[PDB]
Amino acid sequence: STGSATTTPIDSLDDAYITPVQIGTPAQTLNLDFDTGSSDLWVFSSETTASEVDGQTIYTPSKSTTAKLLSGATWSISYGDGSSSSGDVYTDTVSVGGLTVTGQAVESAKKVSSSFTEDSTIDGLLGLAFSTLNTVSPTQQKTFFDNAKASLDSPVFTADLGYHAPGTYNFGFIDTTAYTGSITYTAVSTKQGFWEWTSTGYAVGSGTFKSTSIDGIADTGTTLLYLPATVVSAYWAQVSGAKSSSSVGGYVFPCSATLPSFTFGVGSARIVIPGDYIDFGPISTGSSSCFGGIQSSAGIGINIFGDVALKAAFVVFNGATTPTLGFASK
Ligand SMILES: NC1=NC(=O)c2ccccc21
Repeated sequence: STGSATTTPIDSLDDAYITPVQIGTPAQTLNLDFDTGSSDLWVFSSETTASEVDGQTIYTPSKSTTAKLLSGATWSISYGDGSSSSGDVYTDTVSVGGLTVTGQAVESAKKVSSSFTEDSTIDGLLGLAFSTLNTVSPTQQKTFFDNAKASLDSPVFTADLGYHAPGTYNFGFIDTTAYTGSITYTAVSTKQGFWEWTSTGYAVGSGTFKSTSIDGIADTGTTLLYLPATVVSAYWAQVSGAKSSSSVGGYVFPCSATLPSFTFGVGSARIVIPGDYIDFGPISTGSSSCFGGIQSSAGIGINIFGDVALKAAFVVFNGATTPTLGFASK
């Protein structure tokens, strides 16, 4: 089997991407944030604290003839931005782009933190990291991809995120029309539960490539590109007036600037992030200070190849027995 679904930016900045997902019988379609940095499929629901729901579409398990409460199971997750959610668990039928999994764990939110409530466009998360990170207790559950793997034509999914435009998640096949040149594959460590890999270096604009190993994760659920402080300083030094602002929480730059590109290495191959992809707009409405899309990971503990980086590429998440990642230009 295969599936193919369009993913759409939630706003004019590409702050996140939503993909429609069918849950239950008859189908209830919710717009979920596909997140290769986590491993829980959770949804706003009829069980979510009413004051914490503000415009989202909810899953109502009592209206699904295939929903079954997973007795005694609970979940609770917190994300790198400090947001969090928790609740109970159903199994139900879940379909993405024509690919169906029966008995998928659908984690129903009882509580969500303020940033989820305040974002009316995201109805939940669909985790695509390794199932070892799944938070369901006392019986850990498998991701949608893990459940689908046996049935897929090939044990892979691909992320093709757009810049200010829709893109595609495909399951079970590699669309050879969706990228240019060749896909360069690179090793993955699953030890932390992430799609963790090592970039071979970077360049700023037209500058020379610096060969240096940068360990990090491919994370579709993180908006920005978080890299070591040395790398980030080298980037922003090429933008007149750019500075790190402790009050804002990162590098800012004059909105009048034209930003340089940023290149990262995948083996001997190179992925170029155009400068425009690094502009996240005014720090507050009407400000002439703009927020940068490349930020320091120094306070995180891990480097993160988030959407800023991934949307410059066609990315293969190869879930074979020994997983690998593939990157191509597009
Ligand atoms: N992978 C993620 N990085 C985040 O900062 C985040 C927030 C909310 C959901 C998922 C994610």
